[PDB]
Amino acid sequence: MKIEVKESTMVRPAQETPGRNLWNSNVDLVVPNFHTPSVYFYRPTGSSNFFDAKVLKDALSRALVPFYPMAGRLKRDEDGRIEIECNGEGVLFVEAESDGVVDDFGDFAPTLELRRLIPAVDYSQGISSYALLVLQVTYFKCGGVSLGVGMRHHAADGFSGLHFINSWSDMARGLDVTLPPFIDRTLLRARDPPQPQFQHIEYQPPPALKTAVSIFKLTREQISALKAKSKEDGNTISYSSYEMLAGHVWRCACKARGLEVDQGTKLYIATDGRARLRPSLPPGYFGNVIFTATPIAIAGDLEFKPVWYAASKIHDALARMDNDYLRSALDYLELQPDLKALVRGAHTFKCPNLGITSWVRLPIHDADFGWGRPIFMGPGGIAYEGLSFILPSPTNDGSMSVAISLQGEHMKLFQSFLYDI
Repeated sequence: MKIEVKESTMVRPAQETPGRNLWNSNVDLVVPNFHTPSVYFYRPTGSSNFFDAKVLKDALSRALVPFYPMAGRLKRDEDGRIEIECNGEGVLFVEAESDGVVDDFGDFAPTLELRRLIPAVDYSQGISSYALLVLQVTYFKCGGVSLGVGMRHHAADGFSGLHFINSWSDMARGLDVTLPPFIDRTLLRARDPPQPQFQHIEYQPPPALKTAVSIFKLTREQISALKAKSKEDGNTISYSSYEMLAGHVWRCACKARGLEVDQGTKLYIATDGRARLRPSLPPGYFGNVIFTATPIAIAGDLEFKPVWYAASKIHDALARMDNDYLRSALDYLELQPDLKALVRGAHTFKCPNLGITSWVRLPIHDADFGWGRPIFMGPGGIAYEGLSFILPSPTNDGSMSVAISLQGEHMKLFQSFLYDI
C-alpha cells in the first residue's frame, strides 16, 4: 500500500489575529512530548465534491481565527519555560492519495500502520520549527477518505482539540461556532506560595516487576451483564458501567500477564478536571485540564475477588479527585525541578502497570464536514504495550469497543478472559 503526497500547505488564519505570548500551566507542560494522533475514516457518499480540499482549507483558515493559538509555535520564555507564541505561522494541511482502500485497515485496530495517515513531524530543528497541529486528508482507491490529526499537547488536551476539530467541521458546513474558546491558562496557576496537601501518587515511579494491538467489540447487553456482577458476593455499592468495564479490563490484563500473586500493580486513569475545579472554568476553556487518577492493588486480590473489587478501587481513586485535590496537584508540580522529566512513557506502562482512558463521553464522531459522520474514529496508532482506550460506538447499537496494547503472547489470553463475562 503506497501513499503519495500531492499537496501540502501551511494554512494561516483568514485574517489578522492578536500576537500574544501565551502561558502554559504545569498541566500544560506535563505532556506527551510529541504529537498525539487520531484518525477518522469516512465512507464515500456518491457526492461529486466529497471532501473537497478548497472547501476544507478555507474552513480551517476561518476556524483558525477564533482558535488562533493553534497556528502558533512553541517558544521558550525568559526563565526558559515553554509558552505559545501566537504568531499565526499556521497549520500544516497535507493532501495525500493511497493506492489502496479504506477496508485494508480492517477493524481499525490502532497498529502503527495507522501512523502512515498522520503527517510525520521532524523534531530535529528545535521547539519553534514545527506546527503545533498537522493534518492529512488521505483519499483512497474506492472513494474512501481519512483524516489524520497530529496535535502537539502543549497546545491543548484532547477535550479542546475535539472542540477545535468540530468547530472546524461546522465552519466547513457554513454553521456558526456555537462555543467560543476561552483563552487564558493562568486560571490553573499554582498558589503563592505552593503548599501541596497529598503525596501525589500519580507522579511517583510505579511498582516494578519481580507487541500486538487489537480492538474488541462489546455489546450493550454484554456491558449490561458485567454491571450486574457488582451485585455478586453480597455487595450493595453499585458501580457505573465505566467502573465495571475499566476494572474488568484491568483484571484481565493482569490475569493475562501471569503476574505473581504478591505483585503490585498500578492503573493510570486520565481525568477531566473541568467539571470539578472551583470556581469552575469558563465554558470552552482552551488547553489542558487533564489530571491522573492512579489506583494500586495486588495482582492476587484483583484476580481472586469479584470484578467489583477492582471497580471499587477505581471509584475510590476518582472520587478523591476534587478541587482541593486538583489544586494541590498544580502546587506539587510547581515544586518539582524537572517537569519534562516526569511524563508518561513506554517505561510507565510496561507490565505490571496499565493505563486506561475512556473516550465514551467525548464528541469523537461529531466531525462532519458536509459528507457525513466518521465510520470510525480512534487513536492514531499505539506505540508500546500497556495502553488501552474505551471507544463509544459510532452506530446506534449502544456497544463499546476496547483497543488495547499487549504482548503477542498475552493478547490471545486477554481476549479469552474479556469475553468470559
